[PDB]
Amino acid sequence: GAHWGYSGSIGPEHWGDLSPEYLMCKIGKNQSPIDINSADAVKACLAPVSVYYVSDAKYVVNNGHTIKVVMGGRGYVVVDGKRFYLKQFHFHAPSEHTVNGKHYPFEAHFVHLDKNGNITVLGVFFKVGKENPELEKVWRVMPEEPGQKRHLTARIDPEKLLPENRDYYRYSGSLTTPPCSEGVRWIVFKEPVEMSREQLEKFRKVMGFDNNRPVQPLNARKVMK
Amino acid sequence: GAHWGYSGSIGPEHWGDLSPEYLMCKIGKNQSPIDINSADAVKACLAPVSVYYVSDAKYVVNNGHTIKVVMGGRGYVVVDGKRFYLKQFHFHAPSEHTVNGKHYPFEAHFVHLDKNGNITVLGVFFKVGKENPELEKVWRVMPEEPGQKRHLTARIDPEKLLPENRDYYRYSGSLTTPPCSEGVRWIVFKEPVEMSREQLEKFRKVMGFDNNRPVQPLNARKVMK
Amino acid sequence: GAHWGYSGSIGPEHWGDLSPEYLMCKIGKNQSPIDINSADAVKACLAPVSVYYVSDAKYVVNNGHTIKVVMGGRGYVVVDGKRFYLKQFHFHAPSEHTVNGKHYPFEAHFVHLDKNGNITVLGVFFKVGKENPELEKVWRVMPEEPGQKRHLTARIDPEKLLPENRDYYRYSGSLTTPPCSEGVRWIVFKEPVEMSREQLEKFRKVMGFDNNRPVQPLNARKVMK
Amino acid sequence: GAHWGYSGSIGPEHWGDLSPEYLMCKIGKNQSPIDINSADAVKACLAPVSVYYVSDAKYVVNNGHTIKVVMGGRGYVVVDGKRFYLKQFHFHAPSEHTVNGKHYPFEAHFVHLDKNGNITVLGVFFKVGKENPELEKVWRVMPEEPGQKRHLTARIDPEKLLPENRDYYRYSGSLTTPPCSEGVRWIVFKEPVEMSREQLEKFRKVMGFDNNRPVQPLNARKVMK
Ligand SMILES: CC(=O)Nc1nnc(S(N)(=O)=O)s1
Ligand SMILES: CC(=O)Nc1nnc(S(N)(=O)=O)s1
Ligand SMILES: CC(=O)Nc1nnc(S(N)(=O)=O)s1
Ligand SMILES: CC(=O)Nc1nnc(S(N)(=O)=O)s1
Ligand SMILES: [Cl-]
Ligand SMILES: [Cl-]
Ligand SMILES: [Cl-]
Ligand SMILES: [Cl-]
Ligand SMILES: [Cl-]
Ligand SMILES: [Cl-]
Ligand SMILES: [Cl-]
Ligand SMILES: [Cl-]
Ligand SMILES: [Zn+2]
Ligand SMILES: [Zn+2]
Ligand SMILES: [Zn+2]
Ligand SMILES: [Zn+2]
Repeated sequence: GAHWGYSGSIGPEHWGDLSPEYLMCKIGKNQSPIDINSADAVKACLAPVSVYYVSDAKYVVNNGHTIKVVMGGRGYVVVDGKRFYLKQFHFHAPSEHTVNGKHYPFEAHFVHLDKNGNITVLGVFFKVGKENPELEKVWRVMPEEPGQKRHLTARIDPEKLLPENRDYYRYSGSLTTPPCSEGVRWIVFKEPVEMSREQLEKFRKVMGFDNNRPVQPLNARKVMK
Repeated sequence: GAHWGYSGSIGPEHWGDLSPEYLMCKIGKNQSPIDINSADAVKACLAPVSVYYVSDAKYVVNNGHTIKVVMGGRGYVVVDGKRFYLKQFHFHAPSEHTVNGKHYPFEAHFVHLDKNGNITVLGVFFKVGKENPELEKVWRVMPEEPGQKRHLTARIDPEKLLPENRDYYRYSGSLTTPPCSEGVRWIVFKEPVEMSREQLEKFRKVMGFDNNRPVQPLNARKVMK
Repeated sequence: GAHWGYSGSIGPEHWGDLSPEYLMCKIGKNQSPIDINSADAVKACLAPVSVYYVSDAKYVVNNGHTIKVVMGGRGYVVVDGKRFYLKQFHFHAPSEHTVNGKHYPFEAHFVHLDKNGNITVLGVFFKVGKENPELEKVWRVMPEEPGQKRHLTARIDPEKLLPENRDYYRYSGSLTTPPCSEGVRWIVFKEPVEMSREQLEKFRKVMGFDNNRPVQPLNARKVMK
Repeated sequence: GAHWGYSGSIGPEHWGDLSPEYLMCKIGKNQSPIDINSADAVKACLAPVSVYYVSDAKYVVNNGHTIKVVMGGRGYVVVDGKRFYLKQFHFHAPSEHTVNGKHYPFEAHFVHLDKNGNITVLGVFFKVGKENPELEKVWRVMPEEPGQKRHLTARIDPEKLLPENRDYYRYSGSLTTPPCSEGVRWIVFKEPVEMSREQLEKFRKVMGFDNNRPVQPLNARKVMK
């Protein structure tokens, strides 16, 4: 795939024109992220998303578009009665999803694959408040330059990054970076978690730019709540 | 666009290869029709779909892939608080959608567009029982050869083709013929209506072939019920 | 308690005056049975009612107000996460509950107690159709006179009397015979099962009178569906 | 009816013994208030409760068991498609209802009657925060002694006491003071509003005692959410 970014000639509005591989950015009708209007969402009998994570975080990488924690892939969540294995988690500032037209300052994405390669992403909003103890373990060894990897000696428990309340919005969408492939299950937790002002500012300093894709039209979709 | 059909080298498994315009048949992850597994569908607080149809049928046409009644476009349904205007209705045998893995013998589609060109299709299943009086009005003047159009001798009341019970399944999908464009709202009524064996046989005889696209994978979607 | 019946001076409209013990018949605001208006019922995320019955039917008794099959009490259903043990099942003609103002010709009640004596009744509607094979085992030895008991040599499987579809209406109500105690959980299956005309007529012949309490006002209650 | 209170020999555990008129306190199985366990509540397709209140407050009264604002009865809410007219509102500290086993410091009740005398009570929880401007209008003229009534100097807009978010819990229950009559519709708003510590302390000082009835067992009921 061709080089892409968050501004200039290779920014989100141009992604669909950068490569034939990125065509869904241009033609897709089921794209992510979205604004979640809570009144427009349909109240629904959604199943609990059960979490069976393990502490198998291997390293943290700065890949030039996010900070990503890479996992061994043994932990999983249960969605639609199937195991989706946690491969990695990573971060955006400001939030990619909005709620009633408003951003949160930060959003984490936990990226899972089932045995057939189907993708489920769990989304967690963060607000500025108390220092997040689990996040601090990652932040302490944040790779400051693109291309850098840092081994984790501290034991990261990814379950501790999720909100205590597990209510969520669900919809069918896409990856938020090229090639923006569709057929992705989105589980967006309603309750935000806290990070310190200092934690937010370090991420923003290291990144050096905002890394959220603009919200995309719902089209025929409904969000369930 | 390129010629297509329901069998052989131009059949549904090949549509995505017949024309670059038909790419979504090949790469789409939100395609129609689908199997509706009722246990897998999510019980949800779905709004009533209000129907405000008018008797403005213009003609009936045999277009080589279905029998279609063309409307004036003044009647409408309300979905997501918006007016979707009835442009035409047409027929498939056997059914395109299945329920718990089983076909109905016949399925009608009512095709609507809102003021911005967004598409909603209402689907009505038919089972063999008593002769359908409203269907008979169209069947009496059925154009027997592809390319033929006939004037309607009786007044068509399209709402009389809908089931009395208005409970429905809803999902986001596509058109079921090339180019199989996505972003289509599907409203599939749960209760079937009746047609006579003779009515079904006249349709199958005039058509000369099955005209249902095979069901497509749900992928990330849920059906609401 | 005082003598009561289904007609005359001791009939349902007088039950509240027959004994101080029967006061809830007169003053209760949460009485059973009720008319279930399906449009007025609230669509709700009701849990499956899991059935763990055993074949421990002991005898059938004609107690002068119904025909009742008495169980050993080992089988149970799960409601609100608790085990409610099946103590007995018995019958009414015509139905006690109505649906949209209409009776079924027959209704069975499966009466359960949890470990603290809380009552749950499962209601099954019957319509006239094919002979019911499981019911026939009981009907073959139906005690014809009040006061008579008949031992069951045939092995009754009460699960086979429930509908195959397990969707239900739920509401909070009362026993339908004096003392009409409240705090009773009602689970009324939506789908009826069949019995033969002959089976219905034998029950009605043996009883000699209709044994349904008139429907009672919903008052502050909602039915969930 | 017999004299009753919130403590000692005339307290809530004894109400059912103080008068034959108070029998439901003792024998009722659908009593209020209750603990609302949010996980045990059933997610349901509840209709919005529309509010059409008017500024028709007549006076405020200290009646020896609460502070009550008496209304003209022209304002109303719509529940089950019917108009329930606002007759009065009053206050309890600590809260009568609990949520997940915890009290709020304060609870308001808006008491409504339909044209046939059926009762609906709307409940609003308060937490300590900023001074409540609408509450202050009443608090400024609070009658300090039982039996005293005061005219209202400012115009009372009762809708301004309701939370902005109108999501609610619903159940069927009773009045929370003798005779504790059943058949009462309860609408308990999920979102609390704020009052100052000083506002709460003035209420507790004037009252001289806690005025909440203990929570009552749910028995057969479910709470909808
Ligand atoms: C390799 C990989 O994981 N790609 C992703 N692209 N976007 C993602 S997101 N922001 O939708 O979670 S994950
Ligand atoms: C011109 C037009 O309406 N095209 C359609 N193609 N498929 C349709 S369907 N079967 O999805 O309703 S409508
Ligand atoms: C002893 C016993 O079971 N009493 C009952 N009275 N009414 C019942 S019913 N019709 O409500 O199931 S059960
Ligand atoms: C006269 C009158 O309204 N009596 C009430 N008793 N309890 C009520 S409450 N706390 O249930 O709202 S209202
Ligand atoms: Cl990523
Ligand atoms: Cl480390
Ligand atoms: Cl068509
Ligand atoms: Cl019409
Ligand atoms: Cl009985
Ligand atoms: Cl036998
Ligand atoms: Cl009061
Ligand atoms: Cl007001
Ligand atoms: Zn992401
Ligand atoms: Zn069609
Ligand atoms: Zn019974
Ligand atoms: Zn009160």
